[PDB]
Amino acid sequence: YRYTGKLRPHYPLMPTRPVPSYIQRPDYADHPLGMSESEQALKGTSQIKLLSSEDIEGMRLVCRLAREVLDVAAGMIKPGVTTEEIDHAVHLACIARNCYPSPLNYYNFPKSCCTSVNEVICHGIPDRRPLQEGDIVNVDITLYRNGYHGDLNETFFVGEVDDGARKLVQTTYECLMQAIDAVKPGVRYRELGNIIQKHAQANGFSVVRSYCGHGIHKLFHTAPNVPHYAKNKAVGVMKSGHVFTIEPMICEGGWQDETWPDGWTAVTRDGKRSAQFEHTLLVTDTGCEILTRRLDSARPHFMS
Ligand SMILES: N[C@@H](c1ccccc1)P(=O)(O)O
Ligand SMILES: [Co+2]
Ligand SMILES: [Co+2]
Repeated sequence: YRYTGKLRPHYPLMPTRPVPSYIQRPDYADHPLGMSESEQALKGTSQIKLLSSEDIEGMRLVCRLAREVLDVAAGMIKPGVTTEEIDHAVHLACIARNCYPSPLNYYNFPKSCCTSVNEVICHGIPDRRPLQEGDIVNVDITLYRNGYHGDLNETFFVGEVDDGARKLVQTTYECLMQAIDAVKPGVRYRELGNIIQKHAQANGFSVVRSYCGHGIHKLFHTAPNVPHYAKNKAVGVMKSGHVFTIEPMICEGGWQDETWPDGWTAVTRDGKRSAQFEHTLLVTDTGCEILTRRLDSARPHFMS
């Protein structure tokens, strides 16, 4: 395999971390190939769930808990720490909150969160590599609690980084937030990409096409599919009681992605850097509720 950048996986991975039996497990957690029966039973479907008042409370709880765990990860970001060490604390943080780390054995994903460095677009696998000063790193957290999934991510700076790094991360965060700002009932899910790409384009960056935002509640990934690029044909119109993520990945170079031999790690084909931010959103009447927002601080971790 020809790597696209300087990054390399650092093996071996430590043995798969166990989740105590008292933690309620999603269906794929015990399927040999990590397949989710309930998600497959809605494959190809474009209809979107309308969340009941108990659904909403369940989503509000699990998303708040997911934010707490990402905050834990944020606190460990410094040169010298390995992505495996991050993952360990995260796994322990989920358990403490009586939640299952949603990525664990999700279609055989071997870890409890995704750690994506530099040219990794998303789905990086936590490994033995020490974070290096100058790196950018995204931690993607998804928790499972009482039948509901909560999903968010932030890109972080590792010590001091360069101007391009600062620009890429700030612009990515802006794309998300401008997208979130347009969310309200009656809006077409396909419009979000127009907004994201418009801002990415104006700053000289491209927008990944192979990965999309998604509905999320009783399923990890479900309807609607939410592309981050312009002129997409996403099916659906926003409604009060809809819950989905927006998670634009933006790149320094071109938009083309490819996957490592591990079957998960998505990297820019040109080896240039990529950044991502993610929130889970609930559409209300006056707009939307950012379920994965910080409660105790105004800004994302990278600008504070
Ligand atoms: N939370 C991410 C994820 C984690 C593990 C497996 C697949 C996607 P995504 O849905 O934000 O891409
Ligand atoms: Co995520
Ligand atoms: Co997601």
